[PDB]
Amino acid sequence: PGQSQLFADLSREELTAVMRFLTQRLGPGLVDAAQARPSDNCVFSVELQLPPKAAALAHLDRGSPPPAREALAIVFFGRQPQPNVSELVVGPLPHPSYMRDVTVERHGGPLPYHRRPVLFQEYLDIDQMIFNRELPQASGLLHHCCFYKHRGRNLVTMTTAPRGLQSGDRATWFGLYYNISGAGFFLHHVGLELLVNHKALDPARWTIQKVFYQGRYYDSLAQLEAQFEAGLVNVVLIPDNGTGGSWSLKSPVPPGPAPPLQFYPQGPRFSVQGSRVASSLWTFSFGLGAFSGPRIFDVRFQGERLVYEISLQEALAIYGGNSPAAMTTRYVDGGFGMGKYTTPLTRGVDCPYLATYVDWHFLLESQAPKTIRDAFCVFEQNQGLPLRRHHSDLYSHYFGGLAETVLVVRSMSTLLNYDYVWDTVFHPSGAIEIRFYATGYISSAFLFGATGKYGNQVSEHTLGTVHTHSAHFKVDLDVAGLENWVWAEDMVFVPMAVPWSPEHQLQRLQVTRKLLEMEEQAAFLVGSATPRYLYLASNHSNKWGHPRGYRIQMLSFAGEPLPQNSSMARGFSWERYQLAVTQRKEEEPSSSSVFNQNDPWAPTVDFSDFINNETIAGKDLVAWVTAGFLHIPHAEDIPNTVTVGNGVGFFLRPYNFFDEDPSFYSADSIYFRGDQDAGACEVNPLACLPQAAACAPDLPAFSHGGFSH
Amino acid sequence: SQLFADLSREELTAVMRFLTQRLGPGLVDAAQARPSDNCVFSVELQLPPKAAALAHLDRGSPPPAREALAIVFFGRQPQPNVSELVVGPLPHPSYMRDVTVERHGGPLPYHRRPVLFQEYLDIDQMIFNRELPQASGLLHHCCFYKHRGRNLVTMTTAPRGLQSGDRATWFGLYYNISGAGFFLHHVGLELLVNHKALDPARWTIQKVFYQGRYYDSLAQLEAQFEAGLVNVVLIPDNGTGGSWSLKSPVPPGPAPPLQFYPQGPRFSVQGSRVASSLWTFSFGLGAFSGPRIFDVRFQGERLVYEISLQEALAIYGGNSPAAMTTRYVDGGFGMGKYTTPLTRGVDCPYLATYVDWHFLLESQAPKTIRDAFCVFEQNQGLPLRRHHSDLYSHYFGGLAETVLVVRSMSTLLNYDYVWDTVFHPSGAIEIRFYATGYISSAFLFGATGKYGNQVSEHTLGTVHTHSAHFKVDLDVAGLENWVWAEDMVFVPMAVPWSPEHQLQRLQVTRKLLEMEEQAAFLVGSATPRYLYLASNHSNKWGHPRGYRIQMLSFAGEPLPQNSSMARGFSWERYQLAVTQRKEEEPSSSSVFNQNDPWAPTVDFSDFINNETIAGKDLVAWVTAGFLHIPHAEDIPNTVTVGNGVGFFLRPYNFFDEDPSFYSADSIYFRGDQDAGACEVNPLACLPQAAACAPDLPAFSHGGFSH
Ligand SMILES: *[C@@H]1O[C@H](CO)[C@@H](O[C@@H]2O[C@H](CO)[C@@H](O[C@@H]3O[C@H](CO)[C@@H](O)[C@H](O)[C@@H]3O)[C@H](O)[C@H]2NC(C)=O)[C@H](O)[C@H]1NC(C)=O
Ligand SMILES: *[C@@H]1O[C@H](CO)[C@@H](O[C@@H]2O[C@H](CO)[C@@H](O[C@H]3O[C@H](CO)[C@@H](O)[C@H](O)[C@@H]3O)[C@H](O)[C@H]2NC(C)=O)[C@H](O)[C@H]1NC(C)=O
Ligand SMILES: CC(C)Nc1cc(=O)n(-c2ccccc2)nc1-c1nc[nH]n1
Ligand SMILES: CC(C)Nc1cc(=O)n(-c2ccccc2)nc1-c1nc[nH]n1
Ligand SMILES: *[C@@H]1O[C@H](CO)[C@@H](O)[C@H](O)[C@H]1NC(C)=O
Ligand SMILES: *[C@@H]1O[C@H](CO)[C@@H](O)[C@H](O)[C@H]1NC(C)=O
Ligand SMILES: *[C@@H]1O[C@H](CO)[C@@H](O)[C@H](O)[C@H]1NC(C)=O
Ligand SMILES: *[C@@H]1O[C@H](CO)[C@@H](O)[C@H](O)[C@H]1NC(C)=O
Ligand SMILES: *[C@@H]1O[C@H](CO)[C@@H](O)[C@H](O)[C@H]1NC(C)=O
Ligand SMILES: *[C@H]1O[C@H](CO)[C@@H](O)[C@H](O)[C@H]1NC(C)=O
Ligand SMILES: OC[C@H]1O[C@H](O)[C@@H](O)[C@@H](O)[C@@H]1O
Ligand SMILES: [Ca+2]
Ligand SMILES: [Ca+2]
Ligand SMILES: [Ca+2]
Ligand SMILES: [Ca+2]
Ligand SMILES: [Cu+2]
Ligand SMILES: [Cu+2]
Repeated sequence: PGQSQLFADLSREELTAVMRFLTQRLGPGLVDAAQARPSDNCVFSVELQLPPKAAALAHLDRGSPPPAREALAIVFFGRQPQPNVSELVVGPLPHPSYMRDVTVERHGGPLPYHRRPVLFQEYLDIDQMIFNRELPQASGLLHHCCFYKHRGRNLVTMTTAPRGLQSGDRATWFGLYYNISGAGFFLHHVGLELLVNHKALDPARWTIQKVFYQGRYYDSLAQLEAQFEAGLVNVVLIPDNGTGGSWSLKSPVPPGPAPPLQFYPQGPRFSVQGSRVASSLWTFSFGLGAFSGPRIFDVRFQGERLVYEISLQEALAIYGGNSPAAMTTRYVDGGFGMGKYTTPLTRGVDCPYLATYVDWHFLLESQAPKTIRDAFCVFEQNQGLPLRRHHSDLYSHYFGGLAETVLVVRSMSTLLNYDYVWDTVFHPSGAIEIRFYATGYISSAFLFGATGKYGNQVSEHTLGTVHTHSAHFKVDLDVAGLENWVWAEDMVFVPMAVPWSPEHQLQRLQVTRKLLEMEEQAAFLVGSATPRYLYLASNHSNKWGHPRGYRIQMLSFAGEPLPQNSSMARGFSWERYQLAVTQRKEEEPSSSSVFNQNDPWAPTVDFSDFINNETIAGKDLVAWVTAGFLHIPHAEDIPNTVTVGNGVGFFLRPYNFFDEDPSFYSADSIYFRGDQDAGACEVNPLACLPQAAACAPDLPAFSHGGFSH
Repeated sequence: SQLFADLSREELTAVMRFLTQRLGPGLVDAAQARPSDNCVFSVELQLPPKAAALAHLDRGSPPPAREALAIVFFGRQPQPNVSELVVGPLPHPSYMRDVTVERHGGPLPYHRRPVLFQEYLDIDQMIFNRELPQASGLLHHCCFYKHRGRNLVTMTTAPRGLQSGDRATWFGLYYNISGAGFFLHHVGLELLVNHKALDPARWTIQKVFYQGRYYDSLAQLEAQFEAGLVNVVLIPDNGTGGSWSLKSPVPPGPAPPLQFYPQGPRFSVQGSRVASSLWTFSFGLGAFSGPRIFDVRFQGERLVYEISLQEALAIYGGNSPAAMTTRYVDGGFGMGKYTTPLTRGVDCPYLATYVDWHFLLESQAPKTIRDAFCVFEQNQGLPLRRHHSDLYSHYFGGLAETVLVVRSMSTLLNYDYVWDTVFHPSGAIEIRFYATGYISSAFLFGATGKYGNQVSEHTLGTVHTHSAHFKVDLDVAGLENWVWAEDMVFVPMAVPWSPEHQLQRLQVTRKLLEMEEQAAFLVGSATPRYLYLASNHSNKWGHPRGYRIQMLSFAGEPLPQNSSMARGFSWERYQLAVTQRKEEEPSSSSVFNQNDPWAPTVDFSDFINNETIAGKDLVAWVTAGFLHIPHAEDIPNTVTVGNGVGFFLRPYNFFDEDPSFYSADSIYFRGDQDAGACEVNPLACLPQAAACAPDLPAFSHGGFSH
């Protein structure tokens, strides 16, 4: 009816077109982001502006004309007497002709300039101040401890956390580490940690305001030499070569027989075309925000839409430690960007070999579109489980089952050391499983002092620092329509007398159903009682009279939220909740904000604002889910944290939404009575895989979508 | 060794030969037996003692004697009992040996014995030939009564009465639906049969239930119907749509994704031993307790002596007596006994290895359940691990998780339970169970909605909980283990370099749990985030070699303690508990608890009794479950999705570095290489494609119980 693809990310043309539009009317002194100074004017990002929902649905459902495709741009305006970041909407694509400043509309005033993310340039300007005007003042020490030459670069920095202690601060603790080659630098901290202040717009004005060496705090790298020279510093010598997991990543073992391989014996059974995937049961668009990360829209099971949007909103990591970097590190990874940092998927490792892979395009900190090759994979997996089965020996004498095969969509953000895997998986039953693994390397500190309270030793000199991971997701169900209710069902035992034997007691198992009517009644804090059955449902009912529902079951071992006493906790208020449900809104598009990380004491978005007692009885509702877990690192996280058991997320499960299990109708289901031949091709499809069905494809030659330079 | 191998058909035969000659006449085949008879109910492996078995495995000592355990029904005598008799040694038994009093302290009350097949047979005779006809009038207008009730069928329930000693079972009535689930077609009528007498001929019917009303006999019921005081509605006895069928109407399409092993299978199976590059173990089936694995070693080093299923438990709500008073303890029937063939391609991957299983239960000859186990290797389409670096140095390394898997399925009335043990190459072990098959339904007579959902025409989907119990005999770096609990906390502190500013200081929190009840964790109370069994042997970085338990469970609130029945499955009240392993505490429950949980033959909470768990041979007990409120999507079956429950056993400083780092299947390259070159990267190589195909074996099926 409405056949447009209005959820798709911008093409290169589209991106270019918007850049050209902007170039022209920003004007006096627009610099390329990739070399911008603080005092420059800069285009930080250009990406899709999502359509408003009312119009989108009108188009898709009621055949109306589609809304204007627009793009949003972030502009650092540094070349003024009162710098600002600005958000600018630009359309209508593909040939734009207007531009609108929506900053004060969305934020209520101008964006203070320090909120802006640190630029690639800014990182380089810092690393010069470090390696040219600072480390030099301590070649004595460094020649001694850390194999340092002239200046040379054998070391390497890495950033942290918020940057400072107050709204307004821009001061980052940087750890120093050996530039290892072909493997992870994060394990090889050298015990040096500089607190670089960089608020000023003139990099010359940038001071170092504290030093930390191997357990001790000094006021500068001068003092540090003074003492080292004065023999007054006991210095630990940390190697820069080694062998095994803390050094390498290459398995020293030769390839053995081949892992199992999965193929689609007579062609695939889904198809991807643009941002749009379609299979016999399922239909959806998939995307990728620069900063939010992955998203799917307009999901439909057999024609019927369940969810308008499911989308990553934020990712969080909270550290402890001995040493000022980690003890103060609260990463709000959106402020770097889960899209911006998405990475190629290595065919046969990150997804099955025959997955279909799909490029992503972007214009970030640049002036022309680039592309991450193979950023998404989509594939149909045979789970090795049945979805359902029943064997009957009792009375008759039949078998009926179906092997679960499933449809997956994956992307991976790789930020610093972390490799986040994001999955969404679509089940034949009509259920949707969201999963989030964390792999890759481990951020580490130099092992020194009271360890046990702050992690485990994992390699020599190497503390695996304790941290919590948490992720937030937006789940905008539209259960059989916009207007939804949320219900809480649970159990209870009521002690009673056996009706037919009143001497005796029995414990009466009962169901309990309560209707949650206000936003607060459906806001569940971490470590609180949570209804065993929580679902959103329609006013409409199914064929047996029960409300049509989708149940949210969580899979989270959430750590313990940063205490609310912390003046920075407003910057990730969503961590306090397991689950919340809120009235959907155009002014509440996101949980978080790329600007939250560099000023969480004065948040651009405070998710707790969304919970503001309003009815959730029969409105357009959106459910916000938090998933996460505490990580105390240990030896088996070397070289990499492994995915097994680190999976975390939620199901969306149909609860009296249908009138019966859709999989009853699967083409793949199997059935035979005891009185039949089950090794008969006409009774049973599986009887005729061997002769003569399907002959295993020739494989694409391997290839890889490479690295950023 | 073939030390934990269930009994061969030849061995099983030879014990029955012995028991036969040595119990003399009369002694009847249990498939014939009446209560007053003598009877071999079951003959299965007696698992050896740990000490003597480790002796033989770790120190070339000779093997502990191989013994059977026969359960015998001694009805032909003034004082009737059940006896547990050990017989041995195998393969040619010379001795036999009553151990009943040794284990239990008395004899076994005969009313604890499982209902035989004959018993059920007889109970049906009585109902169908001498009871239902008294209401043939009502049953004609209710539900198509005929000849003589060939259109109807019964199903047992839970414990069988209201106190110790009773043997009175509520049975529902259902249409004998052809080639699909009767469980969805409760005809509205429930009978409380009393079958305690040793004379089947003395069997009363204590009570009757119809449409929300209880009578004292079928005759009193048919009376009130004839008197027009009972509104009957005619219940349809056929239909369409998987209320009535399992066969799909939609014809089969292009095939789903097939896995294969390009250069052959990478594991082997000899007898009951599975061997692979990384994992080596033995597997089997307890007739009552079900699936189990032993002597699990990772790269030669033992992690677990034994992991096994102890019990399975379903507890109901309801409008009707049969449901509202139903707590099954499915071990009472037997997960091993009721294990079913695995349908190749559906229950496991087409190219799994499927193993037969032998048993001698309620008969005098051994028989086989074909394709009862499947073992296979499975590509997860997930990386075990991976890092792609664009920062400072350009490389990629990672590895796709393939996983090794053992499975059997128990089918108990309406349920199909799936028992999965999955072996990861991180060195982790994952235990999973899945509830599928049919639900049980009650006939729907309004005032429901505290007890379930209408789920079909005339059917109530009855609320219940599921639970299962696992014994986990971790020998972390030898027998002597301790248990640690670690977790997290936030501590307000001034910021060193800026004391005016505060800061929430995140810290780990560790604690040794010396005494059994420090490590007993009840449902509803909170659990430490990290919890593992340690050796005192430390790893290279100076940390106690550990194996963490991590639980995946949504457990439903357990039957309250106040219930006189509860001691029959006291494990339900715990998520986790750790205990001194003891030869006199082999099992968490017993086959005899079902039929008398008020006088429980084994009560689990006895095992927790203020001993020390600092430095002894520990065994961990894990309870996993969920609340199940049925709904339409459970028609025809309940699906697996989201219903997995179990636990992970995870290395925690057990090794010095992740073992996967030595993987034969690992992939690595730097950007300065040609990732498409076969010898930079084994993925850029082509093994035998097309050319042509995986070669697939001819399909076949185990069959049915005949
Ligand atoms: C954040 O920074 C931007 C850019 O500096 C501010 O927007 C700019 O505002 C000036 C007037 O304040 C606009 O001037 C307009 O066009 C010409 C100059 O080109 C001028 O002579 C006219 O009087 C007219 O006002 C300028 O075009 C505009 N630039 C953009 C790109 O929108 C903005 O006001 C700052 N944000 C806040 C909240 O203060
Ligand atoms: C449960 O019932 C068991 C079988 O009825 C019973 O085992 C049998 O015990 C009797 C004596 O209690 C033994 O009979 C023996 O009696 C004469 C004495 O005049 C002996 O010289 C002979 O050895 C003769 O066989 C049976 O041998 C014995 N049978 C077996 C298979 O053990 C148990 O004792 C009863 N258990 C309890 C706890 O009461
Ligand atoms: C090539 C140059 C601009 N270096 C960097 C690139 C870069 O993407 N990051 C970065 C910053 C935050 C998260 C992930 C990566 N940091 C750095 C960085 N970090 C410390 N110094 N430089
Ligand atoms: C043909 C005869 C042997 N019938 C039965 C066999 C049987 O295995 N069961 C059974 C009882 C409980 C759990 C699983 C199966 N029940 C019955 C049974 N249940 C009610 N009537 N008969
Ligand atoms: C670190 O080493 C890599 C290759 O191993 C080299 O190409 C790169 O330029 C080095 N980077 C530094 C020292 O920042
Ligand atoms: C139910 O239907 C089957 C179909 O053959 C029949 O053989 C079986 O005996 C019937 N069961 C009963 C209890 O009548
Ligand atoms: C660990 O403690 C046990 C218990 O007595 C002892 O036998 C063993 O040798 C110990 N080993 C070490 C290294 O402490
Ligand atoms: C459980 O325990 C008490 C014991 O007094 C019993 O009377 C009742 O059924 C229950 N009540 C409470 C409050 O625990
Ligand atoms: C049980 O607890 C008591 C404390 O009264 C303690 O003294 C004793 O050692 C424990 N006894 C057992 C059963 O080991
Ligand atoms: C229930 O709610 C609204 C009014 O509050 C109504 O418009 C809607 O159509 C209703 N659905 C029903 C009665 O099924
Ligand atoms: O079967 C029982 C039988 O064997 C026993 O060993 C003997 O003691 C006999 O007295 C007896 O008749
Ligand atoms: Ca709100
Ligand atoms: Ca909604
Ligand atoms: Ca043990
Ligand atoms: Ca004990
Ligand atoms: Cu982590
Ligand atoms: Cu269930």
